[PDB]
Amino acid sequence: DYKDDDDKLHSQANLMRLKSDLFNRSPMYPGPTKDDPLTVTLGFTLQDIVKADSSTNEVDLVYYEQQRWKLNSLMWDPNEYGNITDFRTSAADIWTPDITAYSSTRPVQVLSPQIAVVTHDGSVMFIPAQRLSFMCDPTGVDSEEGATCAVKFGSWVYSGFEIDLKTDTDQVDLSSYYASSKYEILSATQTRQVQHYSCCPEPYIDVNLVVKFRERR
Amino acid sequence: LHSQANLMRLKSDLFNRSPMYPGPTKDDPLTVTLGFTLQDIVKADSSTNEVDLVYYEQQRWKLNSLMWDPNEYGNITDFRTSAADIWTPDITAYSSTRPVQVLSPQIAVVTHDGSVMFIPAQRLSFMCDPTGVDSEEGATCAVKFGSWVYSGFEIDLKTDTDQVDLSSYYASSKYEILSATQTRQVQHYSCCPEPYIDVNLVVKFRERR
Amino acid sequence: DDKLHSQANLMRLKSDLFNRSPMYPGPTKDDPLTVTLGFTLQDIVKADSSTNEVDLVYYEQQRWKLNSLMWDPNEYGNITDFRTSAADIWTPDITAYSSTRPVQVLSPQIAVVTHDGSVMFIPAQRLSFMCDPTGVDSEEGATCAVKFGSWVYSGFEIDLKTDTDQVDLSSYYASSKYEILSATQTRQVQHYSCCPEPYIDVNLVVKFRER
Amino acid sequence: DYKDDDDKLHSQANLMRLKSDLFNRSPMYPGPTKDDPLTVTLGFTLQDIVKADSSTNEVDLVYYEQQRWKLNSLMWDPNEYGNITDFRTSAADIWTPDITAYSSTRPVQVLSPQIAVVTHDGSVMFIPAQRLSFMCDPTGVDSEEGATCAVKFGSWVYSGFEIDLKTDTDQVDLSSYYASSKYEILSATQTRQVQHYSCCPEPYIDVNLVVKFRERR
Amino acid sequence: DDDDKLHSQANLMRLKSDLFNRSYPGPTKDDPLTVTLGFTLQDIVKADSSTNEVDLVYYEQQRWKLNSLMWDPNEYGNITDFRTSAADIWTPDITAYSSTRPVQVLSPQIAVVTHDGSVMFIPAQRLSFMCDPTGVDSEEGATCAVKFGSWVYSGFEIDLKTDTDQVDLSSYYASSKYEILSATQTRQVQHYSCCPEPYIDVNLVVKFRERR
Ligand SMILES: CC1=NCCC[C@]12CCCCC21OCCO1
Ligand SMILES: CC1=NCCC[C@]12CCCCC21OCCO1
Ligand SMILES: CC1=NCCC[C@]12CCCCC21OCCO1
Ligand SMILES: CC1=NCCC[C@]12CCCCC21OCCO1
Ligand SMILES: CC1=NCCC[C@]12CCCCC21OCCO1
Repeated sequence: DYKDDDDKLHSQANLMRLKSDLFNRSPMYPGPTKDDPLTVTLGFTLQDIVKADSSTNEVDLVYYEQQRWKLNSLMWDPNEYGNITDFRTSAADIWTPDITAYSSTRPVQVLSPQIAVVTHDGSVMFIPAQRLSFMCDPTGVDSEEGATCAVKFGSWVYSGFEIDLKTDTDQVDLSSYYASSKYEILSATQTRQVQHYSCCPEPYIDVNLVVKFRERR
Repeated sequence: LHSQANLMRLKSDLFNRSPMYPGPTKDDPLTVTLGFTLQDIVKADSSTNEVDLVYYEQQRWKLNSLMWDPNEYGNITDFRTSAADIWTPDITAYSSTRPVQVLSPQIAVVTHDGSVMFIPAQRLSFMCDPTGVDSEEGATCAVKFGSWVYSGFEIDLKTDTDQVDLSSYYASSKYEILSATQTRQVQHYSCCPEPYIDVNLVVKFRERR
Repeated sequence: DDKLHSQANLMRLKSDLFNRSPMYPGPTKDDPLTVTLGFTLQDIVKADSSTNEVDLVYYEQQRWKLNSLMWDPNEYGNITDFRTSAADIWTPDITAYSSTRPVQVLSPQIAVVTHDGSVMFIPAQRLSFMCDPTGVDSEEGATCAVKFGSWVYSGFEIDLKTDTDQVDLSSYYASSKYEILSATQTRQVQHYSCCPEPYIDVNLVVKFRER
Repeated sequence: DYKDDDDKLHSQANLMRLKSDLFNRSPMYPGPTKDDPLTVTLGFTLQDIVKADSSTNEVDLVYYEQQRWKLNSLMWDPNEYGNITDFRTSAADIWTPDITAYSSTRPVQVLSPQIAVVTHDGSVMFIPAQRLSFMCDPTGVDSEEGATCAVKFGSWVYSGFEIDLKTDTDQVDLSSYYASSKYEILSATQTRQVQHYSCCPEPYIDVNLVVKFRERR
Repeated sequence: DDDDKLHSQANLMRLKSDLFNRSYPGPTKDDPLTVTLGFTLQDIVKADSSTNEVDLVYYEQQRWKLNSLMWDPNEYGNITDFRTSAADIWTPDITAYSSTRPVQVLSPQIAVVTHDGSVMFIPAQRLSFMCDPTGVDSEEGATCAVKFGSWVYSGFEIDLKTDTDQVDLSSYYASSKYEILSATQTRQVQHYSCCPEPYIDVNLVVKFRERR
């Protein structure tokens, strides 16, 4: 009837009003600073090792990367907006961290829509699915001990004074690993590292993804 | 000329004169009907366990904000529009290995009751072991489709049939289809209280001899 | 004077047509449109018998005619036509029905508009499509076919036509790996069980063999 | 010097003013007409034959194409703009000619920034570097006389009544040709042609690039 | 605590607005610019002797300085630098002179601006370029070279320099198929027949062989 449709129009109007208040009526978040640093939580879900090229020492992974962070500027009171407690939004409408693989050999291919979820406490969750080619020698992959490769993920432009990274666990989520992959996973870890480079006095933070794998027999 | 003016006026009223639809919510949910028409298994790569399908995916949904009265617009009952002018659902394959390649123009049909129909043709690479494809029983592969970001409380999926449409399947494909089904599934994940919905596409196929 | 005036007249004409008139929203059942299609086949680049895909290079002449693009040349310094970005105008959504890869566009997206309202648009394309090349290494060669038509409009909104059923082969690459034995382009009226309206396509049929 | 700093500020202000006068304050050039035709000068500099594929009869060239033309609407008096005699601008800010290879088999890949130089007399110079795949039978490439291939370049949509082409020379510039290419160049010419096609009563102009090449020994 | 954070954000938003929304057409003969280049070579991924193309992965440090990007930190809560989209600022059109494919960009297009007006931009890239790998399976290895410079500006508008002639090899992939015997980056001044003005490039010269 009318009243059901009216409720739906009101819920839409509340959401449109909330997004307008947050985005159109506030300068966009200029990113973290030394005085206002930000912690980004990263977690990997490895779906498949698609290919290991021993002629070029490149390996191709398919995974999704959970990214979470929290901004005061994205907070609201649900009671002021019809009890809206979260919403979906284009990743282009918000600031997102510039988390980059440090040893890719090809631009990352994006396999999922660029949409994030924002919650009323200001927390953002963004889960890009990706295919990554990275530097990896697959020697030993046809052996019982398998091959080991590693790739670091972190901000390309922010030091540890502006962006800290963490993981919720050092165990990579392997529960959705493709059971009929050409490669089986012996272990996969994701470990926060504090790095010093000779160029720079400031510390840099990365998450090191280490995968040990071999040919499935 | 009046029919053109009426259509231009209708599109202007819907699009230019209404704040853009922010997507479905718990309070304003949406059902998307999905159906597959499989045209070709182009390639089955046993060196990487990837298979490439060509298909078109019929997507239908309905928005109150896209409704109009035909009598107010010269008895226009529907129109074609760029898919960029409207909200579209983020239906995603859960086990692709490459970005989907779009093979058809990004245009939808909107009807006066607010229903939208959008039929993207696609080439998809997905995770699939083709072992057995050179046998009578063939190989079986599966891939799930659903929203990447919305739970079942915002977007429900359904199919009109569990039979994949094979009436357009390429007769000289390298592979013949033994069966193809499309089935709604309700899943829970430990992170989350809400249900998640997918459609599971299951294809059994073998080398054409 | 004259060259400055011809420029000024053209700028004025384009402004009058584009900036000062609501844009054509496409055809409808009440206001249907004829689109003429013709193919010029330049090259069969590749025939892959491991996947049954063939790659063609061709250009597709598309013609249609709109009242809203008409003008009187006498009101615009005897300008009888002009070139314009295909993004400035409506263009038909003509699609191959059995491609296996996105079409690669090889020419600039520019159309010619004439004072009688006729539009001509000639996109050059590389297309991979479903094709079994069995027989290509024989005297009789192989035969493949691909249908082209609107993706979203029925025969009640867009009627598709050809000026001839002969594909233009006068630009076919003489040192191609493949020679063309015949190439035809034929209008077809199709009924599908989903739908009461007729659908129109042009069926491109190419018979070819190794040179 | 403070005067030196002031001059620099003024030169910047003058250039911004000039670009604003030309671009923001004038209807954009709608292209040539039968009454107001345009001559484009083309020259090719061939850098490399990268690949000659005899399984598909496609050859891949890397070259840059100098394009020059002149518009009355891009003229200014240097004395009105602090003696600015030219400027660099994004090729997206100006009209550029639709010069197209007639027998490419793949979209051209652009290897250089899309920036042109405009001079006060209204002349424009634009030098896109490109990788082109085109139709070419490389039979004979492993012989003393080598293989010969040809590709025509011209407007896709304008006849010779609206766009004329010319070359300053019929010799392709070979002074940048890669000395350790897989292929050596025996000759490379660029020749203006006036062509009649049965479709069309107006004549069409192209520049025919003819390259004779063989495997380097 | 929260107020300080809001103020630091407001100061940065204000600084970016002052610099960008409330004010560079590129260098000119009257207002020339020096760009410093340095290369960090990460991997020789592939050396194709059938086409004489080699593929490198590296990052290229670019540095330059503009008066129009200067500010006083004391007027903006002691902000001494900030990160910004490379689309918000002018960037130099530094181009490889002998690429055979469009460069693939491997890093986000974000730069760091410092209060003295200096900009640092470090694009990571995969480049295919013209290179004969003959001798790569020998002790002396192969040598290839590629020049980088502006595509549209002469030495009257853009000068280049390097901070060192040694390419940074400290990030070179230890299990690459190729080992680096040497890698240098050298400024060159060129005169061409077409043109009276000088042209500047940085010549990257790499000697490499199969890891054995
Ligand atoms: C994090 C980062 N981004 C920009 C360039 C590469 C890198 C990481 C590798 C070493 C140098 C580096 O530069 C500055 C600090 O660290
Ligand atoms: C749709 C989706 N979104 C982001 C994470 C991955 C995935 C898809 C694979 C299974 C878990 C999942 O999450 C919740 C629902 O389904
Ligand atoms: C033109 C078209 N539209 C979108 C779906 C696919 C197709 C073409 C293949 C057969 C069915 C079809 O649908 C209805 C009419 O024709
Ligand atoms: C330049 C051009 N434009 C569009 C189609 C192809 C071509 C070139 C090959 C012959 C015909 C042609 O058309 C008109 C005259 O020239
Ligand atoms: C820098 C540059 N720009 C565009 C064309 C190619 C090149 C570089 C190779 C020699 C000629 C050249 O032009 C002028 C001087 O330098």
